[PDB]
Amino acid sequence: QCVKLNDGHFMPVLGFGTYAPPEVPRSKALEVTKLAIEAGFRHIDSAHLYNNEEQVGLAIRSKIADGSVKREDIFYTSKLWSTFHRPELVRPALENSLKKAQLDYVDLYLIHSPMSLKPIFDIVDLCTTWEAMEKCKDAGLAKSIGVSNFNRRQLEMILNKPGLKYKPVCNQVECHPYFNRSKLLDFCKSKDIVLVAYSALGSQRDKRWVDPNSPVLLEDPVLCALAKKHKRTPALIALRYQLQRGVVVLAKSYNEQRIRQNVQVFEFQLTAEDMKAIDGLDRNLHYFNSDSFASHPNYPYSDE
Ligand SMILES: NC(=O)c1ccc[n+]([C@@H]2O[C@H](COP(=O)([O-])OP(=O)(O)OC[C@H]3O[C@@H](n4cnc5c(N)ncnc54)[C@H](OP(=O)(O)O)[C@@H]3O)[C@@H](O)[C@H]2O)c1
Ligand SMILES: COc1ccc2cc([C@H](C)C(=O)O)ccc2c1
Repeated sequence: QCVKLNDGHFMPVLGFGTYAPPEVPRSKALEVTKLAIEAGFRHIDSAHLYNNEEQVGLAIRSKIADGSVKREDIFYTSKLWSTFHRPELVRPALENSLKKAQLDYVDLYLIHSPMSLKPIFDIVDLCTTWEAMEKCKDAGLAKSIGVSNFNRRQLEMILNKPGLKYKPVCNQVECHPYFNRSKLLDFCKSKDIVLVAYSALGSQRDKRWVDPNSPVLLEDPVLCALAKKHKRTPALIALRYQLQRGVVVLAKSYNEQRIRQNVQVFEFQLTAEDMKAIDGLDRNLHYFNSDSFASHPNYPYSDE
């Protein structure tokens, strides 16, 4: 199923995460995205940063051409990188992403991060950035627009902005049972903004940002015990948890069996006591925990 965004477009509640580290050959993105779509994923999440938009766009285009899906059946997201926050760079950045994927529009374009970087931090009025995002929606380059990695104060800046034309439709943020973002989620619901969860499975645990001493979400004993009870897997439990919270949930896998397993999130339900047990895991643990972000004046996790 899908969720009605606050601008009237619709978003599939489960999305495919397409990020892979640079040691994974770029042709895997084409292959796995084709698998995702065959498996039943209709929401595909990419970004300028992932250096995979040609491959992902080709995968979407390949599945339109062969007859499996229609463009308007696919919800494709891309993201504005933090070196392009200056308002005059926004539209050309988006048009670059589209030429790379060879598509006419993105369903969703997001400000990837509030932590501006020089075109080595930058200072930019993100309200100016949002104005340019708005014009990309008027132009039809993006059906919807939203933000990513914003905390409550940052989201409030946009929402309170003088003569705002469009609210962000979503805020895509790290969100999983160790960092469930309850309060931020409550804020979003009260504003008709969708929370989209990334690293819903614990992240890829990339050395560049994630301490390998951190606990592995999918080895959690409460997730394991729910997986045993439901006869599913800890991944499916963590994904189903989010849908029942009203959170749209991304799942990255580059494995043919796991990609298919993840669509089974629609085949079962957790009870109220399951949801409470999982809610009890929250431990203010964000996996991305890096000097590269932490020392930024607009670091989202300062207000915690
Ligand atoms: N906006 C942002 O700044 C931001 C930040 C991070 C991520 N994202 C987006 O969100 C996407 C997903 O999050 P992520 O990349 O952090 O990874 P994730 O969805 O948390 O997944 C982490 C690991 O779980 C494994 N997995 C998938 N299904 C599984 C299953 N059924 N059982 C066991 N393991 C399973 C995958 O490994 P295998 O490939 O070996 O299956 C994956 O590497 C990203 O790809 C990207 O699209 C955005
Ligand atoms: C909290 O500010 C962040 C945190 C994590 C991030 C992760 C990523 C990766 C490359 C991603 O998958 O998008 C990018 C930007 C991010 C900004």
